[PDB]
Amino acid sequence: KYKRIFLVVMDSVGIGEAPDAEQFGDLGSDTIGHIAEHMNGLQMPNMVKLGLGNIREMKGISKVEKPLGYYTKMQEKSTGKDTMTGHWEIMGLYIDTPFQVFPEGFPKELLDELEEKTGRKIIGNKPASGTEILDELGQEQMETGSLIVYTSADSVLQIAAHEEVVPLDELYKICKIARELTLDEKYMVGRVIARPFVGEPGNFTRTPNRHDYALKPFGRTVMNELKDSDYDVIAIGKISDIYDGEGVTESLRTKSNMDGMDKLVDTLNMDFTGLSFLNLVDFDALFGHRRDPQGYGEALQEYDARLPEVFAKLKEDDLLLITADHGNDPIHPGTDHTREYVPLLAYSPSMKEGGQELPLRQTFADIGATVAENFGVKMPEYGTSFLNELK
Ligand SMILES: [Mn+2]
Ligand SMILES: [Mn+2]
Repeated sequence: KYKRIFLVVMDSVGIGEAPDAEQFGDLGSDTIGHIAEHMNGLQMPNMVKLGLGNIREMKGISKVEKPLGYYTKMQEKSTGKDTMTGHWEIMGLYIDTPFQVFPEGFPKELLDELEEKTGRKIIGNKPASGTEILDELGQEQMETGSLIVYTSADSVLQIAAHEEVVPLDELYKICKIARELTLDEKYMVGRVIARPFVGEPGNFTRTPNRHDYALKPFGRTVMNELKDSDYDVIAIGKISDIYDGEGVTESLRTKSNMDGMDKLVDTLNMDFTGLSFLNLVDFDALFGHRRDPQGYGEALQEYDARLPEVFAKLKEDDLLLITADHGNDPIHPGTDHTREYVPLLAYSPSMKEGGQELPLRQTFADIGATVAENFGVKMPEYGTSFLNELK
């Protein structure tokens, strides 16, 4: 049916609280809706043309009589609302065990065991930017040989040490220890990150010697199946990292949302057969977690303005899928993601009559099931394809 599928995850761009939002303390959450209200009307005319307002009408986002493609929202079935859970579900899995975040730092039980296994004390133990934590604790780390352990708003455990105090190979081994300790549901972290730095007090800089220790998806994904069947799987942005490279044939790293759209355009220009899969992370990383609705709105408007060029490049046998992985409502309390429905837009220029409303997707895995059916690869255990509906 389709030679190429272009899948775009607008990271954290949720479309209103899910039925189980209360389980997470996420009642009232509405990412796009609250941004629209803050912007006094979001300017997203191209998403509107695709049918975004037909899913839900929000300030500045109204329904259209003839949407370019098909539209609906998706409900998350997996236990957690983190990025890995969302993406793993999108590609055909079901994840019972959520990844955890640590707004007050890591539990004493974990750090005590890390201290025992490394013969070093742990300092910091809080959310912080790389720069902030080095300014505060970099000197102490140097003087003592303690390990700086910190986190972000996401499911990460970061370990900073001066390269002349803890040599790279030693820091990597420490991170591997930390990775094994954090394969535990009491404190399951998405990735352990080595954060080596150099310099002197008041002038510390992190080195390009960072290493990541991620968990692989809890199952063979639709990406695995595509790769194993000799299809192209082109990962753009954080996609390769999120899946620990599983099922990825080529990875295109990006530096911003606009760079991600440039790479999407690059893949439109490529002759491939299979999947081009983009994550636009700025929404989540720069605006959602920082609870910055203005910046979030601006980012959404910048993204929307790039879309007509994508529309112009799509072929008759190309499918464009636009969705999200969870919410991250920039006016919600705290710094965590929000449990929300995610929008789904499915567009191909071969839809000569435009689109219609699809039935609500009961799991994100419906995307994976649709991709798998299209390319004739092994169907995921979870998910219901909407491929036949796109006609
Ligand atoms: Mn995410
Ligand atoms: Mn996040």
